[PDB]
Amino acid sequence: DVTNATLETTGKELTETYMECLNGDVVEVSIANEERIVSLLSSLASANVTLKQLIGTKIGVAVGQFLSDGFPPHIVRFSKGILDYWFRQLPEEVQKQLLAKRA
Repeated sequence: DVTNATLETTGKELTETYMECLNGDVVEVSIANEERIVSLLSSLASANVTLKQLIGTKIGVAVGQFLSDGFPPHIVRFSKGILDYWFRQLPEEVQKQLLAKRA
């Protein structure tokens, strides 16, 4: 049972770290940021986030940020896996468009 506060705190730090790896068009992920992204995502991968938390905290959008090609493949997969679990109660057609690797 994850809290709204923890989900919100994790969300901003993920978005802040995303902004640091965006140089405009180039994605540049340092070793330290790479480990921070995996650490933040890992902290959410076991969280049974409810649907009300998904919309309220926007944690799905924060994790969705890292579905972009510029980011490392294993991190893109990790983010897709976490969102796939959180969206597990939606039809496959809906999930496919939520999990689409973006640009």
